[PDB]
Amino acid sequence: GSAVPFHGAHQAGIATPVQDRLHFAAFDVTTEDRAAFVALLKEWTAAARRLTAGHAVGEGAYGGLPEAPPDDTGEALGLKPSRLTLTIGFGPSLFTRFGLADLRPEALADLPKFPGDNLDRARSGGDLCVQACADDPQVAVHAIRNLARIGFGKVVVRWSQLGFGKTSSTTPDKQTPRNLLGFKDGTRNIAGTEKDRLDRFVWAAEKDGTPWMTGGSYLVARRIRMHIETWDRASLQEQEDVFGRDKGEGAPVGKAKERDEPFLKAMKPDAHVRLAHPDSNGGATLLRRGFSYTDGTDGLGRLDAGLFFLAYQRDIRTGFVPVQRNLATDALNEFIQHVGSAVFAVPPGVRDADDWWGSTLFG
Amino acid sequence: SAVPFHGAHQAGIATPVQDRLHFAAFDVTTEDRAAFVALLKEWTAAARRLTAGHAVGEGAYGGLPEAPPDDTGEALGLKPSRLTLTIGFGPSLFTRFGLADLRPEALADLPKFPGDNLDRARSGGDLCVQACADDPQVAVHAIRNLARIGFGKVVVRWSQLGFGKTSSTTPDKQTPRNLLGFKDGTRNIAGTEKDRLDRFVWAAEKDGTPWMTGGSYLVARRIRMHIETWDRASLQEQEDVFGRDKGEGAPVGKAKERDEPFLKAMKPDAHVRLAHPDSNGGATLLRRGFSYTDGTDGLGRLDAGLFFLAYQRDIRTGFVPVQRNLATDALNEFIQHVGSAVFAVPPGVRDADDWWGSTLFG
Ligand code: HEM
Ligand code: HEM
Repeated sequence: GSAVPFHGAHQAGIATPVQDRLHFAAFDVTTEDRAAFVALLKEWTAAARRLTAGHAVGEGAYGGLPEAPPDDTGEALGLKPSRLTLTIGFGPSLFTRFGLADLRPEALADLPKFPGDNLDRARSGGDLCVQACADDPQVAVHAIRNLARIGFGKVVVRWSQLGFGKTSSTTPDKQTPRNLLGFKDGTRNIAGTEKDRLDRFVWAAEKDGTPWMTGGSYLVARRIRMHIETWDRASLQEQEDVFGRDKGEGAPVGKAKERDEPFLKAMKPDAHVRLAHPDSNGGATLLRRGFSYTDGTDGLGRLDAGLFFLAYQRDIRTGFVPVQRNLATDALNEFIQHVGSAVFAVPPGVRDADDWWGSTLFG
Repeated sequence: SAVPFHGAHQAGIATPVQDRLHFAAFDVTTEDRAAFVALLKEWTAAARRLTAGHAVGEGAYGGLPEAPPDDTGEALGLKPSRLTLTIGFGPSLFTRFGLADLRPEALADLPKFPGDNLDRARSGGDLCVQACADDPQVAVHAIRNLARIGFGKVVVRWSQLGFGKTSSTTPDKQTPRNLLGFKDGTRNIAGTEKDRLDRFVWAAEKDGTPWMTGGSYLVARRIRMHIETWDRASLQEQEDVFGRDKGEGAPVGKAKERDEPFLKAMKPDAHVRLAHPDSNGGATLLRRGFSYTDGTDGLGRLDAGLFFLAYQRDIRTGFVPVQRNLATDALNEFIQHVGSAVFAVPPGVRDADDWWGSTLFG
């Protein structure tokens, strides 16, 4: 239930070990006052420092003036930090505001349209995002609820997503979690200890073209519905052939152990792993950081479930875009549908107690 | 680690409250009584496996390559996680299989309550399965696999994910808070309270329905919270709504959470004053609910609330009087009941040969 340090060269919640739970919110900005938006960023940063240490925001959750609404809504009283991280990103639509147009990063690329997509516009996009991850869902929900509340009048929640369980790993020494298709997801990712690979594939560098984003990263989010009925009547072999790994151990086809290296020519040519692997994509590599979701039933007698896919990369054009384009013939396509999308530029870290989210962008 | 599946009573009622919930209501599609009994047996066999952390059937892998796996595999590598699976039978079930005359009188339909705004699509159901565990993926895997075993005979009508505390980092003794920020569960019925369970929770044979002896009756209410309105209320306003203070959760005028309330010190329409047994002719409930958050609604606001569950020996003498007494509750400003269902939760699976519903079906 320990704390993850909030300050750094980088924002936490990226290279950080992946926590069990997610509460992801996309916000739209409803103020045209740049000073008022800067004030909100600083208030949010102050709140995030309290939240990530397990403390109540502002003057607390009780013991103020009886006639005042409490500054903190109280539902995380008595809980631990629970490895809460709070990661902010700026969507491309933000840059149309506050005189920011010339500061939109080129690496913050709008995605192309992909075959098969049915994107819900209402649950897509956003001027900004906050990714809350924690081992306790109440802790994550408290954090989002309180940031939204602080932002009342200046931002609104466009759309949100709860992730009930992780489907990703930045810690290859630890058990790889399974997605709702029953396969381990995150075996060949990027570990938080692999500083060279993080610098190569995840962190923006000044020389890339956008100084304010040095030490930041770029995020793609995709809400991916799973066709659970269709998958569950597939044979074991068909399932394994879809991925290129066996189900129980998660080893590449033909191999004994999960972490043995793929031999891609032994996989079907439309196997997900074969198509996704960096060696199939000119070296393109991602830090995947997604979670499973369920959002009731579909009105047709079935559970509604999926995977909320999150990828961090140094440049959207060299990371998600080439990989996803290469999945055009993926065997997995028969079992999924992308139904939500958004991109964000995730700024560098909050250096110390005097810094604030977005300071390098806004000055 | 694991909670025994077998007993005089189903687990998941009196047994310790786990951190997470996946509750599903099912509608029955078969008209064939024998086919439904066969499903109850297959479900019981699966539940035995699930509650011990094992995959259903022949497993999640290693079978014949050309066969779909019996278990969908998303709980491989996880723990039993104190999973309990509790089945219940809705009033609508009894219109099937010739059962009309074995519907319990204690399984009463709820009246319309003031301020109800019930979504019929997220209300009712022929059956329910309450999956409670500390790991939400364990719960969801159970429901998903039961639904898959059932497909052809039952469908999922509605489902609800929920959460309480996270017990790895939160003391078990500690009362959880709801999303209004108040402690919720201080004055309840405990699993240790064997006599209170017999008085207020378990159906007795003498009550009129022999098949239900050792069972209980369940009321589910999906209760939306008006978070943004609540969060604009003053601290005094919030405490006045409940009759307890927010930080300690002590009754007004008292020092400690567990100090017994003086009801007359609370406002007349305070929640605790209206809900207390002394205000309801002694009517007492076993509350077993969970918070939810589904998302954002369409207007920027938080789709959050309380999935309220109450167990009782008779709906007519438990939930109905208490909820009736909340007609004037100060809390009503901040909540709305948007879903509802009732179930008759049969007695326990006695041993390895028994099956869910055996006392009803014979
Ligand atoms: C519901 C959707 C998806 C499911 C169920 C899924 C499942 C999996 C599984 C089971 C693995 C193998 C274990 C591992 O992580 O190494 C894997 C690998 C991977 N996936 Fe996905 N995936 C999905 C979507 C995507 C998307 C949208 C992308 C990128 C656009 C992606 C990129 C990758 C990458 C890069 C690998 C590692 C390949 C390698 O280097 O060995 N996945 N996926
Ligand atoms: C969102 C809806 C609700 C919230 C936020 C809420 C909150 C609470 C809180 C904070 C308490 C005090 C602590 C405790 O003893 O548990 C309480 C007590 C109680 N509530 Fe509620 N509750 C809600 C709905 C209901 C409903 C629908 C009923 C029953 C029909 C109910 C029955 C009770 C009872 C019987 C008590 C204990 C009273 C006593 O014996 O002292 N509640 N509730």
